[PDB]
Amino acid sequence: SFVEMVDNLRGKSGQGYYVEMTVGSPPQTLNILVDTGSSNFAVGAAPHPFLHRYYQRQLSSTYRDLRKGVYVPYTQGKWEGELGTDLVSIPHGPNVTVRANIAAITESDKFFINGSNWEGILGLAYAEIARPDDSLEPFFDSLVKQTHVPNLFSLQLCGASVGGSMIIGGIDHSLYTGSLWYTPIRREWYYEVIIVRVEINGQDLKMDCKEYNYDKSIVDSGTTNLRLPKKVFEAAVKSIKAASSTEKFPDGFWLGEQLVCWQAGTTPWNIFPVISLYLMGEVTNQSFRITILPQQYLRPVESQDDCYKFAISQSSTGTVMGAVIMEGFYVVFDRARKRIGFAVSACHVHDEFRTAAVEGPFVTLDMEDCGYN
Ligand SMILES: CO[C@H](C[C@H](O)[C@H](COc1cc(F)cc(F)c1)NC(=O)c1cc(C(=O)N[C@H](C)c2ccccc2)cc(N(C)S(C)(=O)=O)c1)C(=O)N[C@H](C(=O)NCc1ccccc1)C(C)C
Repeated sequence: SFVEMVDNLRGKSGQGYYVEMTVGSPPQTLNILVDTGSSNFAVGAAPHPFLHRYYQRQLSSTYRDLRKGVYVPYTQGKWEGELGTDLVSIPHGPNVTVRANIAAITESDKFFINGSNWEGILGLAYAEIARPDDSLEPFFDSLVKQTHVPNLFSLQLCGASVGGSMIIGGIDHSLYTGSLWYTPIRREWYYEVIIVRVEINGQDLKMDCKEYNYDKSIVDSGTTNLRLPKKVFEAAVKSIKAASSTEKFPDGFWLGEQLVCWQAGTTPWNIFPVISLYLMGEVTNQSFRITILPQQYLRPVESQDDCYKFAISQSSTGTVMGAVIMEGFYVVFDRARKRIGFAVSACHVHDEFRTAAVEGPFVTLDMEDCGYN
Protein backbone atom coordinates (compact mmCIF):
# COMPACT_ATOMS: atom_id res chain seq x y z
CA SER A 1 0.00 0.00 0.00
CA PHE A 2 1.18 3.54 -0.79
CA VAL A 3 0.26 4.95 2.66
CA GLU A 4 2.87 2.67 4.23
CA MET A 5 5.48 4.46 2.08
CA VAL A 6 4.41 8.03 2.87
CA ASP A 7 6.93 9.71 5.23
CA ASN A 8 9.50 6.92 4.73
CA LEU A 9 12.39 9.37 4.16
CA ARG A 10 14.32 11.12 6.92
CA GLY A 11 17.44 13.24 7.19
CA LYS A 12 19.28 16.19 8.66
CA SER A 13 19.13 19.60 6.98
CA GLY A 14 21.80 19.79 4.26
CA GLN A 15 22.97 16.22 4.96
CA GLY A 16 20.82 13.95 2.73
CA TYR A 17 17.51 12.13 2.35
CA TYR A 18 17.67 8.48 3.41
CA VAL A 19 15.34 5.48 3.37
CA GLU A 20 15.49 2.50 5.81
CA MET A 21 16.56 -0.82 4.27
CA THR A 22 17.60 -4.27 5.51
CA VAL A 23 20.42 -6.35 4.05
CA GLY A 24 21.10 -10.06 4.74
CA SER A 25 19.70 -12.88 6.87
CA PRO A 26 18.86 -12.16 9.63
CA PRO A 27 18.04 -8.56 8.45
CA GLN A 28 20.59 -5.81 9.20
CA THR A 29 18.94 -2.40 9.37
CA LEU A 30 20.72 0.48 7.66
CA ASN A 31 19.86 4.02 6.58
CA ILE A 32 20.46 4.50 2.86
CA LEU A 33 20.93 7.78 0.98
CA VAL A 34 18.45 8.08 -1.90
CA ASP A 35 20.53 8.97 -5.01
CA THR A 36 19.13 9.39 -8.55
CA GLY A 37 22.57 10.56 -9.80
CA SER A 38 24.13 7.06 -9.59
CA SER A 39 23.32 3.36 -10.12
CA ASN A 40 25.30 1.52 -7.40
CA PHE A 41 23.82 0.19 -4.17
CA ALA A 42 26.62 0.36 -1.60
CA VAL A 43 26.92 0.19 2.17
CA GLY A 44 29.56 0.80 4.81
CA ALA A 45 30.98 -2.65 5.67
CA ALA A 46 33.99 -1.63 7.75
CA PRO A 47 34.41 0.66 10.81
CA HIS A 48 34.47 4.37 10.00
CA PRO A 49 34.61 7.37 12.41
CA PHE A 50 31.38 8.77 10.85
CA LEU A 51 29.55 5.43 10.94
CA HIS A 52 27.53 4.15 13.91
CA ARG A 53 26.72 0.87 12.14
CA TYR A 54 27.82 -1.11 9.07
CA TYR A 55 27.04 -4.22 7.03
CA GLN A 56 28.58 -7.36 8.56
CA ARG A 57 28.84 -9.91 5.77
CA GLN A 58 30.07 -12.66 8.12
CA LEU A 59 26.75 -12.39 10.04
CA SER A 60 24.61 -13.06 6.95
CA SER A 61 23.74 -16.60 5.82
CA THR A 62 22.54 -15.38 2.41
CA TYR A 63 25.65 -13.34 1.60
CA ARG A 64 27.40 -14.36 -1.63
CA ASP A 65 30.89 -13.08 -2.46
CA LEU A 66 31.22 -12.00 -6.10
CA ARG A 67 35.05 -11.98 -5.82
CA LYS A 68 35.40 -8.63 -7.57
CA GLY A 69 36.55 -5.18 -6.44
CA VAL A 70 34.76 -1.92 -7.21
CA TYR A 71 35.37 1.79 -6.88
CA VAL A 72 32.76 4.51 -7.47
CA PRO A 73 33.74 8.20 -7.94
CA TYR A 74 31.25 11.05 -7.38
CA THR A 75 31.60 14.83 -7.58
CA GLN A 76 31.87 15.25 -3.80
CA GLY A 77 33.68 12.03 -2.81
CA LYS A 78 34.46 8.40 -3.53
CA TRP A 79 34.64 4.89 -2.09
CA GLU A 80 35.95 1.45 -2.98
CA GLY A 81 34.79 -1.96 -1.83
CA GLU A 82 34.01 -5.56 -2.60
CA LEU A 83 31.10 -6.79 -4.69
CA GLY A 84 28.62 -9.35 -3.42
CA THR A 85 24.90 -10.17 -3.44
CA ASP A 86 22.43 -10.47 -0.58
CA LEU A 87 18.72 -10.40 0.26
CA VAL A 88 17.36 -6.85 0.52
CA SER A 89 14.08 -5.38 1.69
CA ILE A 90 12.64 -1.96 2.43
CA PRO A 91 10.58 -1.98 5.71
CA HIS A 92 8.46 1.03 4.63
CA GLY A 93 8.47 0.12 0.96
CA PRO A 94 6.81 -2.69 -1.02
CA ASN A 95 6.29 -5.95 0.94
CA VAL A 96 9.06 -7.89 -0.87
CA THR A 97 12.59 -9.27 -0.56
CA VAL A 98 15.01 -9.35 -3.47
CA ARG A 99 18.51 -10.61 -4.14
CA ALA A 100 20.48 -7.59 -5.27
CA ASN A 101 24.08 -6.54 -5.87
CA ILE A 102 25.67 -4.82 -2.88
CA ALA A 103 29.05 -3.09 -2.76
CA ALA A 104 30.57 -3.57 0.69
CA ILE A 105 32.43 -0.26 1.28
CA THR A 106 35.87 -0.99 2.79
CA GLU A 107 37.36 2.47 2.28
CA SER A 108 36.24 5.95 1.31
CA ASP A 109 37.37 9.53 0.81
CA LYS A 110 34.96 12.38 1.64
CA PHE A 111 31.95 10.07 1.13
CA PHE A 112 30.31 9.63 4.55
CA ILE A 113 29.01 12.74 6.29
CA ASN A 114 29.48 13.22 10.04
CA GLY A 115 26.12 13.17 11.84
CA SER A 116 24.11 12.51 8.62
CA ASN A 117 22.61 9.24 10.01
CA TRP A 118 22.97 7.27 6.72
CA GLU A 119 25.45 4.43 6.24
CA GLY A 120 24.96 3.62 2.55
CA ILE A 121 23.77 4.82 -0.85
CA LEU A 122 20.96 3.69 -3.13
CA GLY A 123 21.82 4.54 -6.75
CA LEU A 124 18.53 4.71 -8.65
CA ALA A 125 19.78 5.61 -12.14
CA TYR A 126 20.29 3.15 -15.01
CA ALA A 127 22.78 0.30 -15.60
CA GLU A 128 24.77 2.34 -18.14
CA ILE A 129 26.45 4.40 -15.40
CA ALA A 130 26.88 1.49 -12.96
CA ARG A 131 30.43 0.54 -11.88
CA PRO A 132 32.48 -1.39 -12.84
CA ASP A 133 30.30 -1.70 -15.97
CA ASP A 134 26.67 -1.98 -17.07
CA SER A 135 26.62 -5.72 -16.23
CA LEU A 136 26.20 -4.93 -12.52
CA GLU A 137 22.41 -4.78 -12.25
CA PRO A 138 21.15 -1.75 -10.19
CA PHE A 139 18.83 -2.40 -7.22
CA PHE A 140 15.67 -1.01 -8.88
CA ASP A 141 16.21 -3.14 -11.99
CA SER A 142 16.54 -6.19 -9.69
CA LEU A 143 13.35 -5.17 -7.83
CA VAL A 144 11.28 -4.87 -11.01
CA LYS A 145 12.65 -8.09 -12.56
CA GLN A 146 12.10 -10.24 -9.42
CA THR A 147 8.72 -8.77 -8.29
CA HIS A 148 5.51 -7.20 -9.66
CA VAL A 149 6.51 -3.72 -8.45
CA PRO A 150 5.75 -1.37 -11.38
CA ASN A 151 8.75 0.25 -13.12
CA LEU A 152 8.25 3.70 -11.57
CA PHE A 153 9.12 5.56 -8.37
CA SER A 154 8.35 9.03 -7.05
CA LEU A 155 10.25 11.32 -4.68
CA GLN A 156 8.75 13.98 -2.44
CA LEU A 157 11.63 15.71 -0.69
CA CYS A 158 10.44 18.02 2.10
CA GLY A 159 12.98 20.66 3.16
CA ALA A 160 11.86 23.74 5.18
CA SER A 161 14.82 18.11 10.54
CA VAL A 162 14.32 16.98 6.92
CA GLY A 163 11.69 14.44 5.64
CA GLY A 164 9.62 13.15 2.71
CA SER A 165 8.42 10.14 0.71
CA MET A 166 9.77 7.61 -1.77
CA ILE A 167 6.72 5.93 -3.34
CA ILE A 168 8.07 2.73 -4.90
CA GLY A 169 6.05 1.42 -7.83
CA GLY A 170 3.62 4.27 -8.25
CA ILE A 171 2.20 7.74 -7.73
CA ASP A 172 0.48 8.87 -4.53
CA HIS A 173 -2.01 11.57 -5.56
CA SER A 174 -2.47 12.90 -2.01
CA LEU A 175 1.20 14.06 -1.99
CA TYR A 176 0.80 16.76 -4.65
CA THR A 177 -1.61 19.43 -5.91
CA GLY A 178 -2.57 20.46 -9.45
CA SER A 179 -1.49 18.37 -12.42
CA LEU A 180 1.70 16.47 -13.22
CA TRP A 181 3.87 17.83 -16.05
CA TYR A 182 6.19 15.39 -17.82
CA THR A 183 9.58 15.88 -19.46
CA PRO A 184 11.20 13.08 -21.55
CA ILE A 185 14.16 11.17 -20.13
CA ARG A 186 16.46 11.99 -23.05
CA ARG A 187 18.79 8.99 -22.55
CA GLU A 188 18.70 6.14 -20.02
CA TRP A 189 21.97 6.63 -18.13
CA TYR A 190 21.57 9.51 -15.71
CA TYR A 191 18.02 10.89 -15.44
CA GLU A 192 18.83 13.25 -18.29
CA VAL A 193 16.40 16.03 -19.23
CA ILE A 194 16.45 19.05 -21.56
CA ILE A 195 16.07 22.61 -20.27
CA VAL A 196 14.79 24.83 -23.09
CA ARG A 197 14.52 28.26 -21.35
CA VAL A 198 15.57 30.02 -18.16
CA GLU A 199 13.87 33.07 -16.58
CA ILE A 200 14.81 35.05 -13.47
CA ASN A 201 11.93 37.15 -12.10
CA GLY A 202 10.17 36.76 -15.47
CA GLN A 203 13.18 38.00 -17.44
CA ASP A 204 14.56 35.63 -20.05
CA LEU A 205 18.25 34.82 -19.48
CA LYS A 206 18.41 34.94 -23.33
CA MET A 207 21.27 32.45 -23.71
CA ASP A 208 21.52 29.82 -26.42
CA CYS A 209 19.50 26.96 -24.87
CA LYS A 210 22.41 24.55 -25.53
CA GLU A 211 24.28 26.36 -22.74
CA TYR A 212 21.67 25.21 -20.20
CA ASN A 213 22.34 21.57 -21.08
CA TYR A 214 26.10 21.74 -21.61
CA ASP A 215 27.13 19.03 -21.56
CA LYS A 216 24.06 17.42 -19.89
CA SER A 217 21.17 18.27 -17.54
CA ILE A 218 20.24 15.71 -14.86
CA VAL A 219 17.77 15.29 -12.00
CA ASP A 220 19.68 14.30 -8.88
CA SER A 221 18.37 13.65 -5.35
CA GLY A 222 21.94 13.02 -4.05
CA THR A 223 23.16 16.56 -4.80
CA THR A 224 22.23 19.47 -2.51
CA ASN A 225 22.47 22.34 -4.98
CA LEU A 226 21.12 23.59 -8.24
CA ARG A 227 24.38 23.22 -10.17
CA LEU A 228 24.79 25.23 -13.38
CA PRO A 229 27.32 25.25 -16.24
CA LYS A 230 29.95 28.06 -15.88
CA LYS A 231 28.35 30.46 -18.41
CA VAL A 232 24.83 29.93 -17.04
CA PHE A 233 25.97 30.15 -13.44
CA GLU A 234 27.66 33.52 -14.10
CA ALA A 235 24.56 34.88 -15.87
CA ALA A 236 22.33 33.69 -13.00
CA VAL A 237 24.46 35.18 -10.17
CA LYS A 238 24.67 38.48 -12.09
CA SER A 239 20.84 38.65 -12.11
CA ILE A 240 20.32 37.52 -8.52
CA LYS A 241 23.03 40.00 -7.45
CA ALA A 242 21.33 42.83 -9.38
CA ALA A 243 17.93 41.99 -7.80
CA SER A 244 19.37 41.97 -4.27
CA SER A 245 21.87 44.86 -4.77
CA THR A 246 19.97 46.67 -2.00
CA GLU A 247 21.80 44.51 0.60
CA LYS A 248 25.36 43.66 1.69
CA PHE A 249 26.95 40.30 0.82
CA PRO A 250 30.57 39.14 0.79
CA ASP A 251 31.24 37.89 -2.80
CA GLY A 252 32.49 34.64 -1.18
CA PHE A 253 28.82 34.18 -0.25
CA TRP A 254 28.02 33.87 -3.99
CA LEU A 255 30.60 31.05 -4.07
CA GLY A 256 28.97 29.25 -1.12
CA GLU A 257 31.99 29.83 1.13
CA GLN A 258 30.38 32.26 3.62
CA LEU A 259 26.93 32.76 5.17
CA VAL A 260 24.59 35.76 5.31
CA CYS A 261 22.69 36.44 8.51
CA TRP A 262 19.65 38.53 9.42
CA GLN A 263 17.97 39.47 12.68
CA ALA A 264 15.66 36.47 13.17
CA GLY A 265 12.44 36.89 11.17
CA THR A 266 13.70 39.88 9.14
CA THR A 267 15.04 37.90 6.14
CA PRO A 268 14.38 40.07 3.05
CA TRP A 269 12.94 37.29 0.87
CA ASN A 270 11.35 39.87 -1.45
CA ILE A 271 14.71 40.99 -2.90
CA PHE A 272 15.76 37.52 -4.08
CA PRO A 273 14.24 36.50 -7.46
CA VAL A 274 12.19 33.44 -8.44
CA ILE A 275 13.87 31.15 -11.00
CA SER A 276 11.90 29.37 -13.73
CA LEU A 277 13.32 26.37 -15.58
CA TYR A 278 11.42 25.46 -18.72
CA LEU A 279 11.61 21.72 -19.54
CA MET A 280 10.87 19.96 -22.85
CA GLY A 281 7.32 18.60 -22.83
CA GLU A 282 5.59 15.51 -24.21
CA VAL A 283 4.20 16.92 -27.46
CA THR A 284 5.68 18.84 -30.42
CA ASN A 285 6.89 22.40 -29.66
CA GLN A 286 5.55 22.17 -26.09
CA SER A 287 7.28 22.90 -22.78
CA PHE A 288 6.33 23.60 -19.15
CA ARG A 289 8.07 25.53 -16.37
CA ILE A 290 8.92 24.86 -12.76
CA THR A 291 9.42 27.91 -10.55
CA ILE A 292 11.58 27.88 -7.42
CA LEU A 293 11.46 30.40 -4.55
CA PRO A 294 14.58 31.89 -2.84
CA GLN A 295 13.68 29.77 0.21
CA GLN A 296 14.79 26.78 -1.88
CA TYR A 297 18.18 28.11 -3.02
CA LEU A 298 19.02 30.10 0.17
CA ARG A 299 19.39 27.18 2.55
CA PRO A 300 19.24 27.75 6.33
CA VAL A 301 22.51 26.91 8.09
CA GLU A 302 22.09 26.17 11.82
CA SER A 303 22.31 33.17 18.43
CA GLN A 304 18.91 34.54 17.26
CA ASP A 305 20.01 35.07 13.66
CA ASP A 306 18.70 33.42 10.51
CA CYS A 307 21.79 32.42 8.50
CA TYR A 308 21.82 31.02 4.96
CA LYS A 309 24.10 29.54 2.30
CA PHE A 310 23.83 30.30 -1.45
CA ALA A 311 22.93 26.89 -2.90
CA ILE A 312 23.33 27.67 -6.58
CA SER A 313 26.83 26.60 -7.65
CA GLN A 314 29.05 26.15 -10.68
CA SER A 315 29.63 22.88 -12.54
CA SER A 316 31.83 21.70 -15.41
CA THR A 317 29.76 18.53 -16.02
CA GLY A 318 26.40 20.13 -16.85
CA THR A 319 23.25 21.20 -15.00
CA VAL A 320 22.49 19.30 -11.81
CA MET A 321 18.90 19.71 -10.59
CA GLY A 322 19.53 18.83 -6.95
CA ALA A 323 17.50 19.04 -3.73
CA VAL A 324 17.16 22.83 -4.31
CA ILE A 325 14.96 22.02 -7.30
CA MET A 326 13.37 18.77 -6.05
CA GLU A 327 12.26 20.08 -2.63
CA GLY A 328 9.51 22.24 -4.17
CA PHE A 329 8.07 19.33 -6.13
CA TYR A 330 6.59 15.85 -6.28
CA VAL A 331 8.93 14.24 -8.79
CA VAL A 332 7.84 11.14 -10.70
CA PHE A 333 10.59 8.96 -12.23
CA ASP A 334 8.42 7.16 -14.77
CA ARG A 335 10.93 4.62 -16.13
CA ALA A 336 8.26 2.58 -17.95
CA ARG A 337 7.28 5.59 -20.11
CA LYS A 338 10.75 7.26 -20.18
CA ARG A 339 9.55 10.53 -18.59
CA ILE A 340 9.92 12.59 -15.39
CA GLY A 341 6.81 14.24 -13.87
CA PHE A 342 6.77 17.43 -11.82
CA ALA A 343 3.91 18.68 -9.65
CA VAL A 344 3.81 21.21 -6.76
CA SER A 345 4.17 19.09 -3.64
CA ALA A 346 1.95 19.09 -0.56
CA CYS A 347 5.06 20.05 1.49
CA HIS A 348 6.11 23.05 -0.62
CA VAL A 349 8.01 25.93 1.03
CA HIS A 350 5.94 29.02 1.85
CA ASP A 351 6.48 32.61 0.71
CA GLU A 352 3.92 35.23 1.69
CA PHE A 353 3.28 36.57 -1.82
CA ARG A 354 4.92 34.01 -4.17
CA THR A 355 4.48 30.27 -4.85
CA ALA A 356 6.56 27.44 -6.30
CA ALA A 357 4.65 26.45 -9.44
CA VAL A 358 4.47 23.84 -12.22
CA GLU A 359 2.80 25.52 -15.17
CA GLY A 360 1.99 24.74 -18.76
CA PRO A 361 1.62 24.34 -21.62
CA PHE A 362 4.14 26.70 -23.27
CA VAL A 363 5.26 26.98 -26.90
CA THR A 364 8.95 26.47 -27.56
CA LEU A 365 10.22 26.07 -31.13
CA ASP A 366 13.37 24.05 -31.95
CA MET A 367 13.56 22.32 -28.53
CA GLU A 368 15.77 19.58 -30.00
CA ASP A 369 18.42 22.24 -30.66
CA CYS A 370 18.73 22.64 -26.87
CA GLY A 371 20.24 19.19 -26.36
CA TYR A 372 24.05 19.00 -26.44
CA ASN A 373 25.79 16.45 -28.68
C1 LIG B 1 26.36 13.20 -11.70
O1 LIG B 1 26.65 13.56 -10.34
C2 LIG B 1 26.63 12.43 -9.45
C3 LIG B 1 26.62 12.96 -8.01
C4 LIG B 1 25.97 11.99 -7.05
O2 LIG B 1 24.57 12.24 -6.92
C5 LIG B 1 26.60 12.09 -5.66
C6 LIG B 1 26.00 11.01 -4.73
O3 LIG B 1 25.94 11.38 -3.36
C7 LIG B 1 27.07 11.56 -2.57
C8 LIG B 1 26.94 12.14 -1.31
C9 LIG B 1 28.08 12.34 -0.52
F1 LIG B 1 27.96 12.90 0.69
C10 LIG B 1 29.34 11.98 -0.97
C11 LIG B 1 29.48 11.41 -2.23
F2 LIG B 1 30.70 11.04 -2.67
C12 LIG B 1 28.34 11.19 -3.03
N1 LIG B 1 26.48 13.40 -5.05
C13 LIG B 1 27.47 14.29 -5.00
O4 LIG B 1 28.57 14.08 -5.48
C14 LIG B 1 27.24 15.58 -4.29
C15 LIG B 1 26.65 15.52 -3.03
C16 LIG B 1 26.42 16.68 -2.31
C17 LIG B 1 25.77 16.57 -0.97
O5 LIG B 1 26.05 17.38 -0.11
N2 LIG B 1 24.90 15.58 -0.78
C18 LIG B 1 24.18 15.38 0.46
C19 LIG B 1 24.13 13.90 0.83
C20 LIG B 1 22.79 15.94 0.31
C21 LIG B 1 21.92 15.51 -0.70
C22 LIG B 1 20.65 16.04 -0.81
C23 LIG B 1 20.23 17.03 0.09
C24 LIG B 1 21.08 17.48 1.09
C25 LIG B 1 22.36 16.93 1.19
C26 LIG B 1 26.79 17.91 -2.84
C27 LIG B 1 27.39 18.00 -4.10
N3 LIG B 1 27.79 19.24 -4.65
C28 LIG B 1 28.97 19.22 -5.51
S1 LIG B 1 27.10 20.60 -4.34
C29 LIG B 1 27.86 21.33 -3.03
O6 LIG B 1 25.73 20.40 -4.02
O7 LIG B 1 27.21 21.47 -5.47
C30 LIG B 1 27.63 16.82 -4.82
C31 LIG B 1 27.87 11.60 -9.68
O8 LIG B 1 28.94 12.08 -9.40
N4 LIG B 1 27.72 10.37 -10.21
C32 LIG B 1 28.86 9.51 -10.53
C33 LIG B 1 29.74 10.14 -11.58
O9 LIG B 1 29.23 10.80 -12.48
N5 LIG B 1 31.06 9.93 -11.49
C34 LIG B 1 32.00 10.48 -12.45
C35 LIG B 1 33.02 11.33 -11.71
C36 LIG B 1 32.62 12.50 -11.08
C37 LIG B 1 33.57 13.27 -10.41
C38 LIG B 1 34.91 12.86 -10.35
C39 LIG B 1 35.31 11.68 -10.98
C40 LIG B 1 34.36 10.93 -11.66
C41 LIG B 1 28.50 8.12 -11.04
C42 LIG B 1 28.47 7.14 -9.88
C43 LIG B 1 27.25 8.02 -11.88
